[PDB]
Amino acid sequence: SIQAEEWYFGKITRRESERLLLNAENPRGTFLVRESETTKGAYCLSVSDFDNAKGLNVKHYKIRKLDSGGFYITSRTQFNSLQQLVAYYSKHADGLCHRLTTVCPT
Ligand SMILES: O=C(O)[C@@H](c1ccccc1)S(=O)(=O)O
Repeated sequence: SIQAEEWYFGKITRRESERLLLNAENPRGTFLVRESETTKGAYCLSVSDFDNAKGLNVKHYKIRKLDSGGFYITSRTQFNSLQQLVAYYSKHADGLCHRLTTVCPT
């Protein structure tokens, strides 16, 4: 049950995810998973980042889910569940702006 996950914010917009993530108290990797605004069957991983050039900022990554079962941001790296995907990216930055750290406070 992905709806049961505390990091799943459901039906919130890209702008709302940015409002939540752009809080100065959020360290790099603060994140949430929400519905994609324009891709049916897809989710979006929103993550906070911070650097001396941009300061506090937010990146969004589309998560695809196959009818064949797999979940992925890049098709070369798939998972059997969204929970497994989140756990993997909490340990590996790979192409993300930062590894996933803490769930975005509301
Ligand atoms: O449509 C989407 O899933 C989202 C998205 C994610 C990354 C890039 C473009 C669009 S959005 O919900 O932020 O627009």
